[PDB]
Amino acid sequence: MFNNEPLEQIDKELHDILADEEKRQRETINLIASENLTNGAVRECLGNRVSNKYSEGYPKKRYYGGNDFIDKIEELCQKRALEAFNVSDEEWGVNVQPLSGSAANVQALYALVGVKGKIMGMHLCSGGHLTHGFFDEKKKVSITSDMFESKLYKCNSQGYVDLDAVREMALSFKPKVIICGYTSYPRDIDYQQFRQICDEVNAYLFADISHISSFVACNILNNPFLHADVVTTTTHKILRGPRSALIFFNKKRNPGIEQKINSAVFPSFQGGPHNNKIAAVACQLKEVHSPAFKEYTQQVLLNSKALAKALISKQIDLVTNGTDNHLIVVDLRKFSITGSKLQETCNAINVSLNKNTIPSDVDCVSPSGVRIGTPAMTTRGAKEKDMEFIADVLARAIKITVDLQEQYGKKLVDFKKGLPGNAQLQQLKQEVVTWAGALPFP
Amino acid sequence: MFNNEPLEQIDKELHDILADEEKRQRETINLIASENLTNGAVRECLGNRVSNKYSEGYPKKRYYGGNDFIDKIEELCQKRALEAFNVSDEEWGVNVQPLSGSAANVQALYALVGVKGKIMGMHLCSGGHLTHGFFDEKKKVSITSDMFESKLYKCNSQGYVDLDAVREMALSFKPKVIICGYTSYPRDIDYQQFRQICDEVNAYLFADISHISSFVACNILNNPFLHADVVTTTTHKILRGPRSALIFFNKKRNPGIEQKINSAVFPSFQGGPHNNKIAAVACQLKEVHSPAFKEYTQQVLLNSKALAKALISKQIDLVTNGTDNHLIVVDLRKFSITGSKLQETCNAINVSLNKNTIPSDVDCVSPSGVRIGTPAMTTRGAKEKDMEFIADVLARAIKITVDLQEQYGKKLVDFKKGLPGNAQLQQLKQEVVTWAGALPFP
Ligand SMILES: Cc1ncc(COP(=O)(O)O)c(CN[C@@H](CO)C(=O)O)c1O
Ligand SMILES: Cc1ncc(COP(=O)(O)O)c(CN[C@@H](CO)C(=O)O)c1O
Ligand SMILES: [Cl-]
Repeated sequence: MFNNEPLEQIDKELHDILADEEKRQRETINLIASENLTNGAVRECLGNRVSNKYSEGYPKKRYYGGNDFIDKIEELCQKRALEAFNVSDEEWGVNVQPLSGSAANVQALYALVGVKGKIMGMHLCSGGHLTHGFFDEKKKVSITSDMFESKLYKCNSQGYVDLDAVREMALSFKPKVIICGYTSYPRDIDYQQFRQICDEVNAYLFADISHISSFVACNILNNPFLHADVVTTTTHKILRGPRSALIFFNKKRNPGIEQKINSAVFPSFQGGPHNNKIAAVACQLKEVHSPAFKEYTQQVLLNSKALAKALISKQIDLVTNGTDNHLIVVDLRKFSITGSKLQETCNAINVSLNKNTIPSDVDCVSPSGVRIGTPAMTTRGAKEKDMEFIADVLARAIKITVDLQEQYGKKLVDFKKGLPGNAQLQQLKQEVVTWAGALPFP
Repeated sequence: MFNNEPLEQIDKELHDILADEEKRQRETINLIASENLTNGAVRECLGNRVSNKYSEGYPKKRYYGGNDFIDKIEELCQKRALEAFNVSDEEWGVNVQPLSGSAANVQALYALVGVKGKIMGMHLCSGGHLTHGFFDEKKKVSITSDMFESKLYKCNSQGYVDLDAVREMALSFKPKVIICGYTSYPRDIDYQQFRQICDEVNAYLFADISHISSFVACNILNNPFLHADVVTTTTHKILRGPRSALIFFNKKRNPGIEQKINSAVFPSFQGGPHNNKIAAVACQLKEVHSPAFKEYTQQVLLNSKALAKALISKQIDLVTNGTDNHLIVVDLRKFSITGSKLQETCNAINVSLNKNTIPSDVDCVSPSGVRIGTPAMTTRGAKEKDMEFIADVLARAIKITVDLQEQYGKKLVDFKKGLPGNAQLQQLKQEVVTWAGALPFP
């Protein structure tokens, strides 16, 4: 007593928009550092009937029965996860049930410190995430600033983690957890140095490696598992999995942490796990362990280095003057334009990027930079030689943005009016669409 | 630069378990009240590339661009949701971004009352949900008892909502929100009477209709939208959508509640939405509005009443002695066996049900009932005539549980040891599999 007909027939309206979205994705240079493209195998898992199943609890400890095949899945996932992050099932556990990055951070932080607990994270404007305790003046923007009491460290005017001010704030504030690993940070992290600070104050060490997860797994960047009490990561970014998150906890360093994490997740915050997510994560983590994926992650870095260099060769300033990873932040002051405008300009030419604040930006109102990343384009088969074109396209957009601001003024509402019809952008869009459209596409 | 080969080829290990799980679902009488089976179109949407997209924010108000086809999807979903629940976009708004029911309740409750705020909900043992403020003595089990201050009302010894005790409690406690709509409640709800109580104390009316959502959409049961400030529902249960949740808010009664709900969701709790969930909800909501779905929901009710009647004709007791909805709770005292045991016995015969407490149960240790529901079986084509067989299978299972408790004792560990190899269970399992395996299966 149901409808069997394909999505096409059952709902042609939705299939219209979905087919369109697919086409935009195919015909875009996607530089959103936090984006990637899933293969059909990860998407078969997301569309699998395994999500019919209520499975509150953990393997071998379910509230409901009929959960044998689900137990095997969740365990296959936890194993594949510990293997991928080169870490022993005797020193480290994983929780695979967090529905997304933000959920996973809220949960882990609660487990460690509880309500009213004291947390420290990098400010959003300096490259930290919302769930690292972000707040405005009096307005507690993130639950992590309201549920916990939080203080935000900044980067120095060069764009690097101000480790000294982290100390000067740590002793001042006496936190129970300090978070590192970031939303927009183009360099590697000194986990060791964060460990030093954390000991001095009896604090937990939280590493959110969501953006750099692959580097950590493939031993290309610093290992946080050597110093961290908890590591969290999303699975949809450089990891190239589904939209989901993982919580890692060092038991061999921390008393009953397995308990605190696993019950923060359920039943403190979540109910039924989404088993299709768990299935999809499992499938990707297998790929993650293959050396073919290490080949991919390397290519992500080589592309990022080549893009940084080529942008610099066109006299474009980069925050920290380069990259250690997948992510670049362009400082635009030199051209007297906002990241706000440049985003709008790149939208018109099917180039996906987003505005990003720079150290000298006081407010978050009109950021002077943009964040770009290479994982999605690397997935589509772009190599170093291809980074010059992307760099050139970006430089053309920067210049156009300069011209269009000279005609229509500084206020963004006005600027946007200059975008449609512009002969140049229409020509630049087609170059993009033609090169982007014909790239490998999972 | 990716692996394109089907899940079958790329990962044979996972495909095995998934095919197994699928076979288990086909060969099971699934009586889990909160479970259903999604059609192929809902699963195509869950497996769609729309989840490659970061879409933090709301339609026309995103942080990143390239979000035009996402915006159309989220709006097509919000529309279809208001339509389905027979409510106008001028009095009521929706948020379609909560990842699951628990997140949705935590989010809605914070939006209304904030940290340290006061909430009333039905106790779990009485039929309430974890996110309705659940706690043990000193042990804040659910975040909803920790980040809020919560007090729990019970049901009377007949199994009904003790509206009088709710008053006795509302005046003593003075909460900012009272929750109704339940995990395990076999009767309709007096929303009007909850409204009256909330007025007397200046509290919000929160209705979680996750279990009965379809009934409310098809004007088959009482309408909470008439009296409630906030209505939450999951989409994976009787609604028969994906694993996701909806938050409804009465703006034409409540100030800037549109803002308060929408920002509790993002950026307080969540980050990027899971657009594939949004897409899948959109698709199911279309189906929900069809009169064919009203037919299905009616059948759910008829089947449920037929099952209750048949159980009673075989001298089996039911809490409240019947049902108004999809859900029955069997009282087992009469037989001196637990729900815990019957669950285990029903597992052995591919009959999915879960244990459930009755009004006279002191603790959660060893509940004296089971909860069953009809949505899943109705989806698989079962009609009123078919309920007799299901009732008969349950009666035979109750009897076997009685015989096995007599042979192996009362402690559950010992009892389970009696299950494997039992000639009767193997015979009864086969009867189940034969009839279950050949039922329509989306
Ligand atoms: C470092 C970090 N950690 C967590 C998250 C949350 O992921 P969700 O699945 O969206 O909850 C993010 C998200 N980052 C976005 C911006 O918010 C991005 O585009 O980088 C993150 O960066
Ligand atoms: C009434 C009600 N509200 C919320 C939830 C939470 O849904 P999740 O999607 O699991 O977060 C439930 C869940 N119900 C389970 C038992 O907890 C069920 O089998 O009934 C719910 O009932
Ligand atoms: Cl999903």
